[PDB]
Amino acid sequence: SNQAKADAVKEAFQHAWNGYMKYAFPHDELTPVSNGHADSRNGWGASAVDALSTAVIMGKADVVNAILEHVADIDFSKTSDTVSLFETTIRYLAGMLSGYDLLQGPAKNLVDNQDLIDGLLDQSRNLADVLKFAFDTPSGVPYNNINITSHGNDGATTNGLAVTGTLVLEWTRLSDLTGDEEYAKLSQKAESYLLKPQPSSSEPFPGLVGSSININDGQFADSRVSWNGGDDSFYEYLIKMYVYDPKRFETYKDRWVLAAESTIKHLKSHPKSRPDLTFLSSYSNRNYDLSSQHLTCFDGGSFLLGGTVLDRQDFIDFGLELVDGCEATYNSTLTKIGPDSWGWDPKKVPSDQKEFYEKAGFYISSGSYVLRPEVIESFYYAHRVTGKEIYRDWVWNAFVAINSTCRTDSGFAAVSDVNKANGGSKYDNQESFLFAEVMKYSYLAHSEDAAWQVQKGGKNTFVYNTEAHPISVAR
Ligand SMILES: *[C@@H]1O[C@H](CO)[C@@H](O[C@@H]2O[C@H](CO)[C@@H](O[C@@H]3O[C@H](CO[C@H]4O[C@H](CO)[C@@H](O)[C@H](O)[C@@H]4O)[C@@H](O)[C@H](O[C@H]4O[C@H](CO)[C@@H](O)[C@H](O)[C@@H]4O)[C@@H]3O)[C@H](O)[C@H]2NC(C)=O)[C@H](O)[C@H]1NC(C)=O
Ligand SMILES: *[C@@H]1O[C@H](CO)[C@@H](O[C@@H]2O[C@H](CO)[C@@H](O)[C@H](O)[C@H]2NC(C)=O)[C@H](O)[C@H]1NC(C)=O
Ligand SMILES: *[C@@H]1O[C@H](CO)[C@@H](O[C@@H]2O[C@H](CO)[C@@H](O)[C@H](O)[C@H]2NC(C)=O)[C@H](O)[C@H]1NC(C)=O
Ligand SMILES: [Ca+2]
Repeated sequence: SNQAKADAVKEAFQHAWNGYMKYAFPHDELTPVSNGHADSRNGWGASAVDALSTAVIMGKADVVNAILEHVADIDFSKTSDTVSLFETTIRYLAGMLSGYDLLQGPAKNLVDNQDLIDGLLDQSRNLADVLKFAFDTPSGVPYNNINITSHGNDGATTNGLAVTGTLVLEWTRLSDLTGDEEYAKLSQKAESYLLKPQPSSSEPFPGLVGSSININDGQFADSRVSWNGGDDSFYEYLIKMYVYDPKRFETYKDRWVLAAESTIKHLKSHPKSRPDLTFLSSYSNRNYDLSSQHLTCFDGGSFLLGGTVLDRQDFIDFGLELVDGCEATYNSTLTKIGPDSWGWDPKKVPSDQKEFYEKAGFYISSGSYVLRPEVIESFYYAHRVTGKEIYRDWVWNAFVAINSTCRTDSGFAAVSDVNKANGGSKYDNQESFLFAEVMKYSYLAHSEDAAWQVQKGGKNTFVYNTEAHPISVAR
């Protein structure tokens, strides 16, 4: 059973790898409907680098070696497009570092290319060096959109919460591996203004802060609180840094605890028609916005991780409720895949969806699915933490729903409406996180235990970045 399911995930991943190599490699990604290529990530081959940690875990040496040969030829100092510090960090930087830790440890005997392996760190060093000038600002809070050749930017006055708060894991990890503390220092300085929020009006509830920070002085510029896009991974990394080195980041852990508790006390929300369902809402100067995103479903998995590590049954319980809410958005549609955004405000329910809202508990705002993994991710933590089979099965139903709805001759495509036969229409798009996240969590849920699997209590020896790349925990 489980062995056959794991093998079936490997097949789906292999299917996409073949089409990508066939029509697009070395470009960043495959365009799955026209069987062509695109470069949404600066042209360094994002799908190939993102695919590395997953291939190593699945045991596909051919795929690993092809990727290792490709890394050696990349020139991170050249690109014809503007650069996102955040995306470049969570996909490229973390993808090479994870491969190195995986190949230098639990997977040492997978290939003979020690020289190409060593180069994964060398290239990680070079990428950080080309990017670091982004941090050289008054406060230390960076510009997320830079031009790596002129050193110019988009002229922004503020930098977002998530884009500022989701770099410390990979940047600190490079320092611990090279011995050059500059990376750990630059990223931690930017992270500092987020742990000690100012003005106080920008921290409406303990541990929940605004969505923008002035690059000039480090002060927040708004008081909007949320776990949706723009904010999300900031809270995610607070706890994960504690798992990385509980010694050095006990303070991060303390800031996450406050955030978790204020969220249970204020952001928690139950739709009027479906009181047994739970979602998180947004908050702005006393008003609660009752809508969420697929992205936000990463939330249950964070509560479950902080829950088992800190032996807090109340966080584990709250996490499972968020998992149920997200499962609900999935099994309520025709394809069995959930929507990008939705709402549950009794005063705004669309008349055409009246019937649907009444039974499911929500109304759909954007019915597309861009091959995202946030829900499978959290379904994966619930199964690892509780040990219940129901969560493993929910990962399989989702995986199968995607394979039948999104698959094409070359790979998988995003779709326009999860509540229409075949998903409406397919988008000519396949993001690299299809290889990094969708295929890794689906596989890990049915595969054998190992060091890279998420663990209970304080037993974790690896810690996943936001793009599903596992990093060896410090010392
Ligand atoms: C489509 O999507 C829906 C919505 O998510 C799925 O239904 C949910 O399924 C989960 C998983 O079983 C349900 O969670 C479990 O609910 C049990 C019953 O809870 C009711 O009764 C208790 C009485 O004490 C009340 O407290 C509670 O408010 C409810 O009224 C619980 O007993 C379960 O907890 C036990 O197991 C967990 C581990 O899984 C432990 O942590 C607990 O300590 C305890 O041992 C668990 O909470 C959930 O209730 C369902 N939600 C809804 C809204 O129905 C469907 O299954 C899915 N359909 C398909 C096809 O998959
Ligand atoms: C990044 O900055 C460089 C500036 O060095 C921009 O490149 C210049 O673009 C002008 C526009 O025609 C050319 O005439 C120059 O010859 C270019 N200079 C060099 C050395 O290439 C580039 O446009 C910027 N990139 C982006 C995406 O805005
Ligand atoms: C994922 O989709 C693939 C392709 O649609 C499924 O594999 C096909 O299965 C049919 C029988 O149902 C075979 O006749 C084809 O030869 C298979 N295609 C290929 C190229 O392998 C696959 O079963 C689906 N995965 C799961 C777990 O349902
Ligand atoms: Ca993520």
